[PDB]
Amino acid sequence: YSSFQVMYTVGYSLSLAALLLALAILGGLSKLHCTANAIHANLFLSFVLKASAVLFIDGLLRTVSTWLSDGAVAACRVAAVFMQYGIVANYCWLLVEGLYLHNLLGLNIFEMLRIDEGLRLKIYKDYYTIGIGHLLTKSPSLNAAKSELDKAIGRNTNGVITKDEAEKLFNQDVDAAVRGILRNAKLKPVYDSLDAVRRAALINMVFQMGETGVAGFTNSLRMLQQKRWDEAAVNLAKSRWYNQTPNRAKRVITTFRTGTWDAYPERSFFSLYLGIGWGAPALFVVPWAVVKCLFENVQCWTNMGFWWILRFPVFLAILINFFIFVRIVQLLVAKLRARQMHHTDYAFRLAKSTLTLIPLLGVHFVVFAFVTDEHRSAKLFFDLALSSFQGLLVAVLYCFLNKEVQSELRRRWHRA
Ligand SMILES: COc1ccc2cc(-c3cc(-c4cc(Cl)cc(Cl)c4)nn3[C@@H](C)c3ccc(C(=O)NCCC(=O)O)cc3)ccc2c1
Ligand SMILES: CCCCCCCC/C=C\CCCCCCCC(=O)O
Ligand SMILES: CCCCCCCC/C=C\CCCCCCCC(=O)O
Ligand SMILES: CCCCCCCC/C=C\CCCCCCCC(=O)O
Repeated sequence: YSSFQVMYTVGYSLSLAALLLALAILGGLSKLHCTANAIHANLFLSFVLKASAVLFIDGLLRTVSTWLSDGAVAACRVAAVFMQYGIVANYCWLLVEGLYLHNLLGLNIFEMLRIDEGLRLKIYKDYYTIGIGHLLTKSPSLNAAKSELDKAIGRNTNGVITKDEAEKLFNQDVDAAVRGILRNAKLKPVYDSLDAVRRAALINMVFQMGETGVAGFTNSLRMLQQKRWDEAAVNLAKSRWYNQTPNRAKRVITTFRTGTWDAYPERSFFSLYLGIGWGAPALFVVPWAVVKCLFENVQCWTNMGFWWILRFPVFLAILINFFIFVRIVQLLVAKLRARQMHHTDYAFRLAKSTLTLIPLLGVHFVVFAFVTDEHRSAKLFFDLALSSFQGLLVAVLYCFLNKEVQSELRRRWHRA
């Protein structure tokens, strides 16, 4: 146990140093402020909580529990709760990581317009409109709109259509928008000198206000053509288009400003991530801390530390992760086959870390769960020794090896 104690001490302390360093890096570099890095930071924090609790409990008990004093039992129990909380939070944030990557892979111009326009199988005022944001006519007459709809679909729809017909209209409208940009003299050079995400951001506006409607922001076009994203964002915020549809304009403007899909899907969607990563563990850990304090309030509530009963929420988090994992793979090979992306892409590089971490941590937890119930000490010491380094592994995979992080570090180094 002496060697085992030394090994997990080195593992958790090294993990803690690396995690605090990674947190200082993500927090201190403003250009790295994306949703993915906020998720990584919260994951880092959960491991920081775990490692801090482990090192503290270890200092209090192994540097016994039958005769602990009033302050000792208190600090020890608080540390035990924080340890359990950190352990469940690890897997819940790995789950959030899988969710974010999965949603990121599904994002494109199609999904973006699909979020900003929705899908209405019946005609509605936006001007009469149906399907996914498809204009019918600006004429007040309802029959005049229904006529254009029935003519466009080639049948008596009576103002009601199917989803297949709607998306069929959708693909055409996207094609027409892109051709409208390419034919335009004042829009094409701007579109050519743009990354795929911002190109989609321009196509959004063309899909909403037509070709000439976006052509009318030439003073705002030259700015993003000059890569002055900030002032372009401000001037776009000043525009009448912002006053008419602020909620959509914010997402598009931030898509121009950040060059990321972070605006999508929706604002405060991150609160769900917070609820899963921090709240969900609280839902299971708090009541069981209550049961511990009420009925098993002995020693330090000290399975090698982790509470037995808490397996199952983690199991749940792992189970869901499995289905996410599979889906992600299916998207990846799809995007690679269609050449919609390649290995230098951010989604792929994120997948390199997340798709290793999910099976690694999941299989490790399942193995731990089976071994702890065998009533085996060798397998426990080995797996826990290696598991102590997991915070270091996460910090390395999500931060230190990250291309944007290293690029920013090289840039700040080169500026000097
Ligand atoms: C697309 O699907 C997937 C899924 C899993 C994948 C897993 C690996 C892989 C190969 C190896 C390995 C290990 C040894 Cl000892 C020797 C040799 Cl020769 C190779 N490690 N790993 C993992 C451990 C890994 C390595 C780097 C990064 C990274 O660089 N992240 C940061 C990227 C960034 O942000 O720029 C993240 C994981 C590679 C592609 C993958 C692709
Ligand atoms: C018990 C301690 C652990 C619980 C602490 C939880 C408190 C919230 C912590 C971090 C909040 C992170 C919010 C960051 C928003 C960034 C959004 C973005 O960049 O897209
Ligand atoms: C300081 C870097 C910036 C990031 C801030 C993250 C918030 C820090 C949260 C907890 C810090 C505790 C780490 C030290 C624990 C030591 C445990 C021990 O000495 O036994
Ligand atoms: C007792 C509760 C058990 C819960 C089990 C959960 C099983 C399903 C969990 C996650 C499923 C997510 C699959 C994502 C498919 C998205 C489709 C797409 O990518 O377009």
